[PDB]
Amino acid sequence: MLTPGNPKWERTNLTYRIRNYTPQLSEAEVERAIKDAFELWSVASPLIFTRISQGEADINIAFYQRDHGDNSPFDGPNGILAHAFQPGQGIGGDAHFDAEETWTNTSANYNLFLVAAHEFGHSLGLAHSSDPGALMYPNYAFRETSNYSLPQDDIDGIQAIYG
Ligand SMILES: COc1ccc(-c2ccc(S(=O)(=O)N[C@@H](C(C)C)P(=O)(O)O)cc2)cc1
Ligand SMILES: [Ca+2]
Ligand SMILES: [Ca+2]
Ligand SMILES: [Zn+2]
Ligand SMILES: [Zn+2]
Repeated sequence: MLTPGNPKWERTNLTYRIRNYTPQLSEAEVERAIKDAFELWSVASPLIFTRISQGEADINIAFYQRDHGDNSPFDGPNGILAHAFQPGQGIGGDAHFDAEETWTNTSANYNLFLVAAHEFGHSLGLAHSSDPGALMYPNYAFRETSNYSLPQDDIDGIQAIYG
């Protein structure tokens, strides 16, 4: 359940930056979803996420449409919701979300908190899990985001990489 080559961050205090926003949510809701998604991983690892408002962060978050400068283009409504890059410099660790989705912070498709939480797993070096109850399962499926907590399989995965 660990990315090929087992790449990971050489540091536990990582910065992130939301570059732009989606018309589907208020800017604050996006920040809330993002900050909460990072927290999911922080409570199960040594990772500490620090937000910056400008400049390059270790993990840049952005909403893009179709072709957006990195070859893994998005595909319009539905289908690919987002993607991220394994730990590394430059684009490594970055997380891109399809700007053509009906993003939400509720259970309706698609909850940004859950998708971001998922992608950050990749941003941290986690690969997919075959466990349907895992956040890193290959397919999205809303889960009660209320008292939602990182599934044990993902705890195992993140732990296996950073303790
Ligand atoms: C609450 O649990 C989950 C939440 C979101 C996903 C999820 C699954 C697939 C995608 S994807 O948009 O299909 N991207 C995949 C790929 C086509 C680029 P990948 O980034 O997961 O590899 C995004 C989020 C899975 C589980
Ligand atoms: Ca980066
Ligand atoms: Ca899409
Ligand atoms: Zn991209
Ligand atoms: Zn994934």
